[PDB]
Amino acid sequence: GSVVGGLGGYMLGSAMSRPMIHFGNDWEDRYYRENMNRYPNQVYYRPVDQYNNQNNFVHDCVNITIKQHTVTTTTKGENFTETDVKMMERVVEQMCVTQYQKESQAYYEGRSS
Repeated sequence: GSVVGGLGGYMLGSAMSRPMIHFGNDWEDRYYRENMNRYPNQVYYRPVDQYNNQNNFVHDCVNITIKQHTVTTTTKGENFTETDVKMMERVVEQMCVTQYQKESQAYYEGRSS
């Protein structure tokens, strides 16, 4: 007995490896490589055939992907900070953006949506 807050049938594409991110700080990439096993390897979005812009798509994808992890286990004792939210964001954004550039094509051969 635990319903969801009411997602509208967002779906999940693929799992892909760690994107080639470059922080220029040892402590930053060192936080990433540790928490490499904390963060998701996957991203959640509505279908490309119901979109018309990427900047909206990124915002919603980052929202929902983080939401479905943060505001899921926070209630079990998982509190994080901007450092964590920015680390996961940099991963979730880089995933979901590159994923949209891939998955749109696999969705869309003509649509013009």
